[PDB]
Amino acid sequence: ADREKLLTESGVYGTFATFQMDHDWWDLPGESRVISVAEVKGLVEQWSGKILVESYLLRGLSDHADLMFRVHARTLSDTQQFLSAFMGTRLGRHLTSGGLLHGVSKKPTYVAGFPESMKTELQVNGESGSRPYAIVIPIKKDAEWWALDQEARTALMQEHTQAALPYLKTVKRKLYHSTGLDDVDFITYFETERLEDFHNLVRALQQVKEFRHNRRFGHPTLLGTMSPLDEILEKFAQ
Amino acid sequence: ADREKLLTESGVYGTFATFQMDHDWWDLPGESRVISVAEVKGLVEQWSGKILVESYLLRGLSDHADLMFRVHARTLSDTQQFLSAFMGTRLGRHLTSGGLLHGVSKKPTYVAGFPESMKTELQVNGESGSRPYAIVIPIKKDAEWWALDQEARTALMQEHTQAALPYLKTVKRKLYHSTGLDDVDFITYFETERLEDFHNLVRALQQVKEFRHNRRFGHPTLLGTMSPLDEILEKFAQ
Amino acid sequence: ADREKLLTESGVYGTFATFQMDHDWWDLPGESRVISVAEVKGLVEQWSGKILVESYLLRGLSDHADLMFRVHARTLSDTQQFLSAFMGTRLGRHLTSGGLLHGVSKKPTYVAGFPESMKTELQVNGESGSRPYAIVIPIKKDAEWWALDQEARTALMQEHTQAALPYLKTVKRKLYHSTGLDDVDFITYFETERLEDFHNLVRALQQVKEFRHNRRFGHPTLLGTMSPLDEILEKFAQ
Amino acid sequence: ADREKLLTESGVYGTFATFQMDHDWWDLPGESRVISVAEVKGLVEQWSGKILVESYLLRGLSDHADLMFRVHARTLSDTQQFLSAFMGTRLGRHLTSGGLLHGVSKKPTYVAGFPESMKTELQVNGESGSRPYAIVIPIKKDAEWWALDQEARTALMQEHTQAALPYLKTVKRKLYHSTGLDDVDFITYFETERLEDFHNLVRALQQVKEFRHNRRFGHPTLLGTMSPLDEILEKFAQ
Amino acid sequence: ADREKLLTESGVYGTFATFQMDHDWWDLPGESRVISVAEVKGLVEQWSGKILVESYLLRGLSDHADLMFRVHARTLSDTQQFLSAFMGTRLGRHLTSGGLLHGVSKKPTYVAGFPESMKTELQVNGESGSRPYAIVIPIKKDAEWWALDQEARTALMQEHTQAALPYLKTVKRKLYHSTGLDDVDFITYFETERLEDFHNLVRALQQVKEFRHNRRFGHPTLLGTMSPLDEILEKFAQ
Ligand code: HEM
Ligand code: HEM
Ligand code: HEM
Ligand code: HEM
Ligand code: HEM
Repeated sequence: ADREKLLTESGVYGTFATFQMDHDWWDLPGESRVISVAEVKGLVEQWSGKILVESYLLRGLSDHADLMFRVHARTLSDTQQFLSAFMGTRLGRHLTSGGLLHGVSKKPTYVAGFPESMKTELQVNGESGSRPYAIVIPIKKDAEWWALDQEARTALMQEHTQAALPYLKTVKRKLYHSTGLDDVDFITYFETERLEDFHNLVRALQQVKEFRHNRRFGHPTLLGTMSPLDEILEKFAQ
Repeated sequence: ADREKLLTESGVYGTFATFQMDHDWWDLPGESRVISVAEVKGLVEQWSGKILVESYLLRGLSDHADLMFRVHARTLSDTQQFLSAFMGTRLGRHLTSGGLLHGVSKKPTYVAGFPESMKTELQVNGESGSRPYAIVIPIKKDAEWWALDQEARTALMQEHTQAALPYLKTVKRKLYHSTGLDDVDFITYFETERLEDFHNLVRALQQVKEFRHNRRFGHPTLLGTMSPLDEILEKFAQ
Repeated sequence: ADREKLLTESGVYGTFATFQMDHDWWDLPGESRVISVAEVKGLVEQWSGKILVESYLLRGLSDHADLMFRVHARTLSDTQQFLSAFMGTRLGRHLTSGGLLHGVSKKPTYVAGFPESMKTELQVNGESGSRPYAIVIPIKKDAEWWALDQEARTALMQEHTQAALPYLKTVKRKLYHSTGLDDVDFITYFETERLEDFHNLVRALQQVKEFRHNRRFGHPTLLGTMSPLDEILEKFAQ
Repeated sequence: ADREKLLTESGVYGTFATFQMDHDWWDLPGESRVISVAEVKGLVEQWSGKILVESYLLRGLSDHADLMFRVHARTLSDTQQFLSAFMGTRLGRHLTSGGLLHGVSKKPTYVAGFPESMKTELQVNGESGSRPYAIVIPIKKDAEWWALDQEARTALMQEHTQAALPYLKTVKRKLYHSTGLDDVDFITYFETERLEDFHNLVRALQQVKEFRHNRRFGHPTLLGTMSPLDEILEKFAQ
Repeated sequence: ADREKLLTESGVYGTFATFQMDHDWWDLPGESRVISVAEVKGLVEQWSGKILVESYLLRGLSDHADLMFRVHARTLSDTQQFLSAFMGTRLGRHLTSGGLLHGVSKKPTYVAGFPESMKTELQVNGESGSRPYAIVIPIKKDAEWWALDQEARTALMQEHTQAALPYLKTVKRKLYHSTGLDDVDFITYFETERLEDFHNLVRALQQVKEFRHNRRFGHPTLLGTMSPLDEILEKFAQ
């Protein structure tokens, strides 16, 4: 349930941290790597009262990335301490850290201005499914977007939502407000069992006016498989 | 056969994975390099039930790139597992990635709106020919393209096709729909025995209105020769 | 006293130097790394008086960065000599640079044209807070900005200031004039205990007309926590 | 002798392959490096029946580049095999590729439409000179260029030529048609004993209408000295 | 005299070569590094007849840059051979390049069109100053600039000059014409004892109409201290 809180409540920080494993890790004996894995598992357990850590295998799906953590915390200083500790582990010392993005959860700004049927439909957000694919797309809006007033942006966001309606059940969505914490305005996060549905969702959105106000979209677009930390780290241990 | 199903059927994922051999590979004794080559060959055979792996010599034709795999799979999870295993082999650990792109095969979007005679012409796609050149060109369309309605895009794609007609036999083509899986919209893939024919094809298409709408075209443009994997890997065993 | 002077007076150079520890550092014997950390602490101590060095933990908050120095000096030569001496330490030898930016403090250009009530409220600048978050955002203005006359720019800066007013207490600010010393026009620096306040501040400023004139905004946006240097370097001697 | 043919006939591929030497090359004993230089010279001699290889010293004139080959071949397959063999030599194993561009020679497209006097003038193409400077400028045209009718492009290319006329004797020129083989449309190649004349030529062309149609010009602009291969390789055997 | 002629005469090539020292240079024993640094001074003296070499400490002022040479020669082949010879010293063997730019000195294009008073003012160029700061800014003009007639460009350059007149004494300047020798049109070089003056000069020039014709300005903007070589060399021997 407290996990559920971190994943759904407003005012929670989400951090996305990507890493590559060094060649000399694999040039290491599996026995020492099995110990290294236990160390990391230990550290995550240690931090489990303060933060939520979820793990994703990017190796073979995202260029120049092997591992991603999605970390939820009420204070970014907690996230900093965990990540710093993680990077100083025996395993962490052989990771080449890559990307790092942060954003905060907020109560919706526009939904209140939508038609009742659309507000009702928006109650649906993903479905049951084990070990889904996950996608992360950072976005920066253009200056023209911010110059628009709230009514105009509400209209454009209604169009966005309208195009997305066929994907409410098949794609789980989460939005993080990132401006000022790194070089992007939003971090978008998705889970799906059906990548072709996600692909179709993005194509649908490409047609809407709001999608013309993206100064930057992706770079990187991170694609991975969601799974237990143990299961991923085990692959790294063999 | 099932090879052909994977190469022709809709709903199949194609993955393009580029690699460059690190120089420290060459410090390994030749005998050790011989054994490492053998290991990759067996991994590929182990995966021969689930996925199709084809290999291309980029060395000496594409900057900063030695090897490309084109992998077809019904589930990207399988491609992930194969590439992660490959990257973990001793040969694999001495490769750096030069790119990783994915897309899905789809039934055509525009062809049904084409004249009936054009639909018939598109039944031809390449001809028999051993060890052709292969070219891969990633493409990202501009926002203006997606803003156009279906009728407009159909007419633009009819013009594209019209310009391409002389090349239907001499250049084999395949299109992958990539949006949402990486930072491009399409991966285009070609085979040809005559590069000057491919050059002339691209020149013909540069004139059509659909061309201005290519926000990104190439970067990289990958040029290689299609080859059995053993002959590529032999070079690194010398 | 003299520290407070360096931090508030005009004609003072502020330099922002970012560093990341290389891996092969962690291959050096433990007590070897304990001793190398001692060198840096004495080096920073020596240069006191001449220059002011403040340290920030970027590890786990900024991508590819562990440490940032903010250095204040009346003579940029002095900063050069310190940084070069720092980079030459055994610890320094294992660091890669993730950025180097300079700017000078100046008496305000526009404030004299603001309403008296605004001049008065700008007397507030942050509040007492230990170990705050720190954010650094480099900014390059477009050519159209410099083409505007002083009256036009004054109005735009009044609008900027108006949007920022709610945040005067909770966000400390400092501006550095950078044009000609590197590839940006300004370095902006902020401290806060409340990151969502800083986020909301930047969102407020995105709407003002002055914003569209930022040709470059961030790249990198640096986020860290203010810390004594010994606590940062400690992490590398584990 | 067929050398003259490869350098002048249509349908021939020119390839520009740039390399930078690893720093660890210098840790090798001089004796080892002497042997490795013989291996490269002999490889070029072995290939001299099939392809033409010319060598250029870029060290000290082009950033991040020591050596360039210009290779002419009837098929790129032969060039691929040569360059792959070259990269497999003892010396080649220590080189990092800094560029690889290909294009074909073609009979002129526009010259037939020029005045008779211009046609006659164009028969002059450089003059005798030992060890000239060489410059390679890759060029990509904008979409607007390809949208222009042939008559319009002819007029633009006549203006280009008109501006270049003063330089026919002091600057040798060669054009390669590259579209589809890499990320550029043209590779331009020049030889001159007088770099100020080449500078002044490019300045003359910057004013012509055809200039604005360059989406990309240079990046890199390669500057080198043409030299016997043995003289370039001697530097590395020191 | 000979020095002064190279620094003042037309038709002289100026080369700007930037270098960054490898990390593993410090893994080397102190005495090994002591000998290494000794042979560089003798090389410069060897070349004292043909070329002028001046040295600048970039370490701690310019990102990813330790040393710059400004080299003047009447033949760029000479500079090549010096820099090639330099990069093949035990010290040079450990240098990675961070930039290489060339340009030629020319008699002014526009000054003859200025008012006689402005012509007289331009006779002033800086003042004798020991160990000044040095700044290097590469510039590329847009196509629109080259499309303007001579009369129009003269007016724009008079405006440039007018804005710069207050800085004639405190900022020394030199202009190199670079087009065709690398990817920029101009190299600008400045010496000053007073960085805030230089900063203020660039600010004045940002306002003039000629400024919005700079397609590229900086990237990199190099900042350094002009220094005897021994003073830079010494730091690498610690
Ligand atoms: C079924 C899937 C989706 C649904 C139902 C959906 C719906 C919404 C809704 C209702 C909002 C407004 C939230 C608010 O009021 O504060 C929103 C914001 C946003 N969405 Fe989506 N979306 C989906 C998929 C996507 C995708 C695939 C992207 C891009 C990859 C995306 C990008 C964004 C961005 C950048 C914002 C923030 C815009 C702003 O607040 O200024 N969405 N979305
Ligand atoms: C014989 C050569 C070619 C033929 C016959 C051809 C034909 C076609 C056809 C019929 C379509 C529409 C598919 C649909 O309805 O979904 C298409 C799409 C496409 N073609 Fe080609 N093409 C050829 C060569 C090329 C080349 C050389 C390129 C670029 C290097 C290219 C780029 C594309 C792209 C990016 C699309 C997707 C456009 C979109 O759906 O928005 N094609 N092509
Ligand atoms: C409490 C928050 C802030 C206040 C009170 C504030 C106020 C001001 C004032 C009064 C000036 C004009 C200084 C002068 O007259 O020379 C100024 C300049 C500037 N501010 Fe802010 N600002 C705040 C936050 C921010 C933020 C968050 C950013 C961007 C990340 C920013 C960017 C700038 C820049 C680039 C300038 C220089 C503009 C120019 O001189 O052309 N400010 N600010
Ligand atoms: C003595 C010097 C030069 C002469 C006589 C010259 C002449 C020509 C001629 C006659 C053509 C047309 C060939 C054809 O009909 O197919 C051409 C093409 C071209 N030239 Fe030059 N040129 C010179 C220098 C340059 C320079 C310095 C550059 C750029 C660095 C350049 C860039 C190009 C390009 C990109 C084309 C191909 C344009 C196209 O076919 O669309 N040329 N030149
Ligand atoms: C006291 C300082 C300066 C003075 C007196 C000055 C004056 C001049 C003059 C008279 C010319 C014309 C040369 C000719 O006729 O060929 C010129 C050209 C040029 N100046 Fe400056 N300048 C100063 C500072 C700067 C600065 C700070 C920059 C840029 C960072 C700069 C950039 C240039 C450029 C790029 C040109 C060549 C423009 C062209 O010929 O198209 N100058 N400058």
